[PDB]
Amino acid sequence: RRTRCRRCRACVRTECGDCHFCRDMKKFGGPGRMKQSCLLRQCTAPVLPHTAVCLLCGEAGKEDTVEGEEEKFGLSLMECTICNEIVHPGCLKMGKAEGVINAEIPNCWECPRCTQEG
DNA sequence: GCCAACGTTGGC
DNA sequence: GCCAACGTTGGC
Ligand SMILES: [Zn+2]
Ligand SMILES: [Zn+2]
Ligand SMILES: [Zn+2]
Ligand SMILES: [Zn+2]
Repeated sequence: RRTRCRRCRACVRTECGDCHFCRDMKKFGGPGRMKQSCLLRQCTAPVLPHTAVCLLCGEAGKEDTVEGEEEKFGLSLMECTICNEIVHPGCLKMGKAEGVINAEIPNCWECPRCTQEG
């Protein structure tokens, strides 16, 4: 389950109080049953939750411990759009096999195992 | 514990 | 085929 980034112009904009979802909020005098965010606050690049860890080694992102961009990528968590697996690419045992990175979402790709199947 | 809100589905 | 409603997760 992804969480809003809290840093995009969408995230930092206040609730309009006039859209369909704001109108449902108790704070704006609604029943509070829809439980959805303001329609003007839809995060552009949602992030993995703080507690996300690699399926294989059980650790979180360690990309700050490495300098090079390839090394950093391998120590970062990547979530597969297809199999939903969150893993460090360096924790995978597929040599040359490359996935397909999604640039619209952070830590998002179609993993090397799925691209090969597909 | 409070509260915001993601992802999915049955009922229309 | 849509969407209100809900269970339940995530940040604080
Ligand atoms: Zn709104
Ligand atoms: Zn955002
Ligand atoms: Zn790992
Ligand atoms: Zn996959």
